[PDB]
Amino acid sequence: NSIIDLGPRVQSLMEQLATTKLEEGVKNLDMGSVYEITTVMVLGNSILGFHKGDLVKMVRPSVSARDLIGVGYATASAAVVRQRLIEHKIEAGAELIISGTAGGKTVLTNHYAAQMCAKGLKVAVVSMAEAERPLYGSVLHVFAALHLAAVSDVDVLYVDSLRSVYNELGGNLSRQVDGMLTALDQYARAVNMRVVFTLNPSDDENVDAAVRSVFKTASASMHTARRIKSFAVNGTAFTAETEIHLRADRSNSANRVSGDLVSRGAVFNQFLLSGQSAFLGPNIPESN
Amino acid sequence: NSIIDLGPRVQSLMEQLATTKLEEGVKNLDMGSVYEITTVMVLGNSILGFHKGDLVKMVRPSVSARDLIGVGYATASAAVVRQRLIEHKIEAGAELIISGTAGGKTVLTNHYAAQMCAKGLKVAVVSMAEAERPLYGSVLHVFAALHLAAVSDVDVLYVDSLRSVYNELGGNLSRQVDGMLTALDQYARAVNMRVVFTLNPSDDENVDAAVRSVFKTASASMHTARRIKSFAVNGTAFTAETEIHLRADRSNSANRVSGDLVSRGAVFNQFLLSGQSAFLGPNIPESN
Amino acid sequence: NSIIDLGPRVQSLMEQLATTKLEEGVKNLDMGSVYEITTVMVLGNSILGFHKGDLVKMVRPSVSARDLIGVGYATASAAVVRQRLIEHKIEAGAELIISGTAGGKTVLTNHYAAQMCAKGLKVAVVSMAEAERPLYGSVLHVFAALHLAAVSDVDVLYVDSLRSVYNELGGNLSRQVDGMLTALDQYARAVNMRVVFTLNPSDDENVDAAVRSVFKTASASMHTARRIKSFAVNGTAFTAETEIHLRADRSNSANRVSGDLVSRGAVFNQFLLSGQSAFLGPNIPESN
Amino acid sequence: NSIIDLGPRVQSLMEQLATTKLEEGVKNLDMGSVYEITTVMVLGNSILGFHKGDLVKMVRPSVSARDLIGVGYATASAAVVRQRLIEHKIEAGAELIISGTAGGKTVLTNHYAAQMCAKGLKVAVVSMAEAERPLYGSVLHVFAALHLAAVSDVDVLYVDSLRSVYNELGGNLSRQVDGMLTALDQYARAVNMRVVFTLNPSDDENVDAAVRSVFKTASASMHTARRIKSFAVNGTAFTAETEIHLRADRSNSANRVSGDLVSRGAVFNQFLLSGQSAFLGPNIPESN
Amino acid sequence: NSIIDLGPRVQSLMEQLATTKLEEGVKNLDMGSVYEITTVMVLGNSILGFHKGDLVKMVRPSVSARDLIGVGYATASAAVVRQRLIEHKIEAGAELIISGTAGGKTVLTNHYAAQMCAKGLKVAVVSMAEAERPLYGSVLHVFAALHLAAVSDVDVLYVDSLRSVYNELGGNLSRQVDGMLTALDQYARAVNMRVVFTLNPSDDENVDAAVRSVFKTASASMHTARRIKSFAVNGTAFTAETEIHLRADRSNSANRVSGDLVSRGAVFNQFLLSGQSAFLGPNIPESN
Amino acid sequence: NSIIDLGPRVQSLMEQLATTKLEEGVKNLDMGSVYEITTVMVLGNSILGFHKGDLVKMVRPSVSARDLIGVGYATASAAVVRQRLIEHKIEAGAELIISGTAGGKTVLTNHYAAQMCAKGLKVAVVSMAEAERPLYGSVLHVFAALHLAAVSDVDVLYVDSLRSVYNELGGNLSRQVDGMLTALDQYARAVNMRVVFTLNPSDDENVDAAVRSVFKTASASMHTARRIKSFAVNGTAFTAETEIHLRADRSNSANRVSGDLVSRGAVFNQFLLSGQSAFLGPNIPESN
Repeated sequence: NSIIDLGPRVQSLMEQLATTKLEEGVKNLDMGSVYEITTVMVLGNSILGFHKGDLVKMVRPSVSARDLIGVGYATASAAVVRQRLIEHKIEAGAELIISGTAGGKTVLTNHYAAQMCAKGLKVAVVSMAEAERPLYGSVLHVFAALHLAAVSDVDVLYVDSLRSVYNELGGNLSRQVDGMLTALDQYARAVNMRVVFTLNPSDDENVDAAVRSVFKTASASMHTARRIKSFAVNGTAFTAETEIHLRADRSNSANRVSGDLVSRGAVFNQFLLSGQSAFLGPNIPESN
Repeated sequence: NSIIDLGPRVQSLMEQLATTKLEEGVKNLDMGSVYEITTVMVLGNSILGFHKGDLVKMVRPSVSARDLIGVGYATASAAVVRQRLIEHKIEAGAELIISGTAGGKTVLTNHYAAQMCAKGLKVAVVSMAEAERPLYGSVLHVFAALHLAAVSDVDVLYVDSLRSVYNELGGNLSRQVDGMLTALDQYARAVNMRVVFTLNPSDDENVDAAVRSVFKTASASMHTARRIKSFAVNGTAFTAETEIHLRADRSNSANRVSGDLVSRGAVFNQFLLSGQSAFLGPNIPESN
Repeated sequence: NSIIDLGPRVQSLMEQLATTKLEEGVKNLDMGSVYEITTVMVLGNSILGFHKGDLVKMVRPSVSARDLIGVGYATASAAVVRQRLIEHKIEAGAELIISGTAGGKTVLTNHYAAQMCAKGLKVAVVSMAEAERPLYGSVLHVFAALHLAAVSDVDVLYVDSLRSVYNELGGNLSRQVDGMLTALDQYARAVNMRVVFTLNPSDDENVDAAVRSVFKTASASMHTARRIKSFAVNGTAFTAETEIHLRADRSNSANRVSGDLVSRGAVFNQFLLSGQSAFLGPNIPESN
Repeated sequence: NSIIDLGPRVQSLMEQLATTKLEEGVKNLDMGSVYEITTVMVLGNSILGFHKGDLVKMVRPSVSARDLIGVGYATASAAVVRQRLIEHKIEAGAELIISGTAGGKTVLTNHYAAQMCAKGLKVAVVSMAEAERPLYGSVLHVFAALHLAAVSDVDVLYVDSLRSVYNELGGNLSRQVDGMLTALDQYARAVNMRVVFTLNPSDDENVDAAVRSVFKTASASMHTARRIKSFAVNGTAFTAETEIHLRADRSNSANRVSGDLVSRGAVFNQFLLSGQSAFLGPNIPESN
Repeated sequence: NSIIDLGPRVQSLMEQLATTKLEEGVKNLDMGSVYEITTVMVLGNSILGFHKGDLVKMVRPSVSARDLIGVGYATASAAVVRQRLIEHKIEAGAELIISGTAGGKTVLTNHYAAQMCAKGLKVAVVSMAEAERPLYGSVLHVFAALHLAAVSDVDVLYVDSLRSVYNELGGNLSRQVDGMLTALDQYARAVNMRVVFTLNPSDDENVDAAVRSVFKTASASMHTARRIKSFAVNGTAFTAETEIHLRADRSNSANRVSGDLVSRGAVFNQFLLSGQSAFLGPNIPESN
Repeated sequence: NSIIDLGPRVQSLMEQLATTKLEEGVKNLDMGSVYEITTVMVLGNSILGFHKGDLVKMVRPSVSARDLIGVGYATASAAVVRQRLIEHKIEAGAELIISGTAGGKTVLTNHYAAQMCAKGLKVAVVSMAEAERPLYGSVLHVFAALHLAAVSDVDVLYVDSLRSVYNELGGNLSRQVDGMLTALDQYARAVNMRVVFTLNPSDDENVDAAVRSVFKTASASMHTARRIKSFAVNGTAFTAETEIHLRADRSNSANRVSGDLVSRGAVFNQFLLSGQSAFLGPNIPESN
């Protein structure tokens, strides 16, 4: 039992979405058949629906997706059960590991992932919107990874990081940030998955002021809000002081955490050779 | 007799509006046949009309809906009578429960709803634009809920909250806020319903300064304006000092309030499998 | 002899303009046959012409209506005579009743209207852009009301208020405000009607500074400029100190005013049931 | 011999431009046959050409009119001679009568016009962008008046005022103002006409600071720049201290000026009754 | 031997570009056959190519011209030789005569032009973006003049001024200014011409601060950068202190300069009479 | 063995991309057959794919390229080996030579290139976004040069400079800068090439503050980050103090560096003569 990296699976899915008319849909996919989940997300004014491993199709409704459905949700029939989450008494929902100038956001994610993997849980980690990682970390990349994990036999998913999503919703210039964090927790509950998100507002002017106000938001919207107060590396080993919030505890708690340093094109080429290249027409490409 | 939650009914209606050409209309609906009401709202420059349980259709007039009709209204023939509102001497119109840093906006809404339900009134509550709630809380979601309650046997409707509507009209950067609050009260009178709205400008920079100026606006535009001055939780029990305005009293009144803590996908999947996906054409999707 | 309320007549006209292609025009109307007046207004870059009770049609000229015609005017053939205005020696033109923090804008309008009605004049009052009033108060709603009164046997028209028109032209962030106030006075003279407009820049940051600069503008552009300096309610009775300007008096005059408190869907449903719904095509809906 | 008012002639020409496809052109006009002049102006990215009394046609070039031709010019073949300007030794070119808080811009224009009319010159005056005047005063209205006077037997033209043109080019928030003032002087020379323009930046925040910088600009770009320093009315009579610049005098001169107070729909209706109403198509209406 | 003025030749070329579909091209031109040069410039996202006297055609590539080609260049086959530039040892490249509050930009240009004309060089001068001059001075007007001189027997070209080009690239609110100045020098070298440009940031808020930073930019990008430090007129005669930079001299040098005051529609009418007027279609007119 | 300049090869490729419909693609190219690499980049919402010497084709996906793929990557099958990089123990990846007010960015690039060329490596240098250089330096020009070097027998590529790319992503007004620097390093690793980038934020207001924050970013995202602290020229010879970062060294190191001063249209004309000119249609030209 080891941690599965969804990054390449998300990358190759983005390669397939770039080569076809999404209104017609991308059929004969193999995203996962373990759970019968349907992810519905907003891409600007368009809706992009991920059918449970069958298909991914886009719709352009007469009215904006922002008014109609907001951010995005997950629907499942008949049901979704994560037997191992019950076994290990791990509640479904979203967690936010947030750090400022102290850093150690990625280190702690790797620590908690390997720890969860050791306990017998099926752990998945997606790398995005950070240095040395190929995924740009867009809202589409988060929902693609979320769906890929949801429909598959994944119990705990680690999304590192939401840096691009935060910037995309103009978090560096917030209602939109709240709606996103609520939707991500709502999603994790509906899919009955434990999703652990990470964020460092390093693109923001006042990094630490953004950390406290985002942590206060995360505390209300998400199941767990974890703030890295301090972080120090000692060769292989690390140690970090953490502030943790669990809804609905009106009391916050300090939580020390230490351990060892745990470390983590065929589709497009095929298109280029065959002219199958205007599949948008009069509608401008949408972006969330 | 218990409180009915309109949230899922609004959610499934949004699912049907996202899957069809609204110019043609969404027919064979079952919104309600108790009252013969027609809701007419603005979505950008478009008009979205809710026929009384028959149908929901959109029009794209030659001139903007903003100039033509402004926000939105309700028309009814022949008449609308809420016998229980006369019985319990409850005047039709809109109420605004507004709070700042003190909070307790949701708690008081739940308190007043259960209290109204106990008196024998048909109470409906719609959850939106807040943490742990699926509805994003758009203007469309407010008018959808308003119509669903209007055409049904609902005497008192609780809309918690207008946080997204407030942000949508740029209340965080107001004439547009005034027009909305007036239209909502005008609607509640035309439909002969008691609609109780809630707001907390928590996305605003100066929260308490926004509370006083919105409360002053609400006092003129709506039947009742309720400002939560203070709020404290004592285990199960709560207590709050409230400032209340009733038009046209040139005198405001303090009003103490205490009690116990009262607590509150098939359509889209069917579309994804069948290519029925450009139903907008040359006109850009509208948003209010 | 009593005051006629044009509000519902304007509302039902807006209902007819929302349901048809205005390029083709709205025929078989009954706006009024007393005077042969034609109202020509600008809606963005489009021109909306009101024929004298026959018809209302829109044109989309090759060049902007803003360059071509500016705001709006009235043309009449052969002539327009208001016999009662001569009888009571009331000059045709526009008047602006403006107030700040003192208020009493609506009270004085009701006072002057009932007073004019008592003298034997045919008085019409249109309610817009204010609390408890259905009309949103757009530029289209002002010109609709102006034309409806113009073609009918109306001698004095009271437009309360221009709050939305002021905001529409960005008066809260002015050349556009000047052009509007001049056009409204020019209109009232061309139609040979006494139109009394009201304004309170309550949406403006510095309300009283806006009052003095708008009153100075009104003094030059309009026949009468009335500034409510003070206002106090004494049960039924009211009293207000007023500053009045008449062009071209280089001297202003104080004017005390006291008295008693005087108080003031079938078309759309028919459309919804019959698919007659894209009547704009490639041209975006215009807004002034 | 009296002063001719071009205002109504400009108004009725705007009525004809609003009712036809300008790409096809407005033929069988009678603007004037005295001189063989062609006015070429910019309306956004479009070019609107006035043939010498024959015709007015619009072109939509592949590239913007702003890059291609800038503001506007006049071309004439074979030649244009104003015999009376030689007789009375009046140089062709543009003059700018500018005033601030002192006012008396209109009074002096009326004084100089009647004075020029007395000397035997053919004087024309166009009223625009000011109170009690129907013309909105757009760039199109200036060039329409300029052409109508140019092709006719007019020696001196008074354009009161350029207030709207100044606001249109964003003079109240300048290169665009310079280009306009240079083009207007260049035009008057090419047409061999004496055009006297007037301006009061009363819509500007700091009125007097705008007066000095616009007067400094006018001094370089135009033949004569006249700044009204002071102005006072004494019943019928007036007196004003004036600063005058003539290029290329490196010395300015004071110039006292006193005297008496000198004072100054069928086409559209025909269209409304006959559906001749989309004549723009895919190109958005242009505005300068 | 005298100085040739390209202004009218540029003006009549702009008249031909405004009357045809540039995608088809403007054929049978007589721009010059002395040198086989092709000017390629950017007009927004479009590319406007000037073939060497044959033709001027525009292309609308799938991707923006800004990404593809940046500003503009010149290509020549087989070769371009200016025998007189070798004779008089004048290096090919661009020169920038820049002045602030001191002025004398035009005077020095006229002085250096007549001086170059006296030495036996073929001198051309184009007048633009300044008072008493018909050309508006756009980027298109600069490249039109550059090409007309390039293909003709011109050794030294004087472009007075780049005031409009500077404003066009938002120099008054810079990377875009740098790219333009580099492209103009690159052009002059490729065409083997001596082009002398002039600029006065008189539309800028802080004129002299803009002079020093533009002179520092010009020093790196162009062959010669000439800053007019002081300037004084003494009747006919003038004198000016100048700072001069030649790349790559670390050291700047002062350079005194004195002397005498040297002083400097058929196509469109033909179109108006013949309907040949939509030649753009769905693509919006481009502007640089 | 000498340094190859890719500038003209990039220039002639841009000439071919400007003359055809990129949706159809540009076939029969000879970019390089040494390595089987495919470059995939984003141009606004469009994707521009460079097949390994065969072809360059553009796609316009239903959803934005920014959400789908972010910046750009390289895919290669079966494999890419740079035997000389192993021989000389030079790791594949991106390097950033950054300087502020000290300069000497170009001098050091020329020094390191000639040094690498002496060691036996195949060195390529592309000149862009700087004075005396024809390439404007856009994102397209960087990826064009990157691909041309990648598919060819190039071991070390010097891109001088990223000044335009930095401005293009709004670095002078950052998440977008981070994503670009990460993608460029990711690219260099995937292609197994040593790419050395250069930057001087000379268009930025505070040049040196931008240098420290970009160097801190480069330190995390790229293999090597080189900051020029000081630089002085002594005739032929130069000397510079440098701060160098190698990931993942938590210690920075000073590094002195001295040496001698080392110094560095047919396709378009063919198009102009033959009308092959609307190849975009309804989709607006994209720009990154």
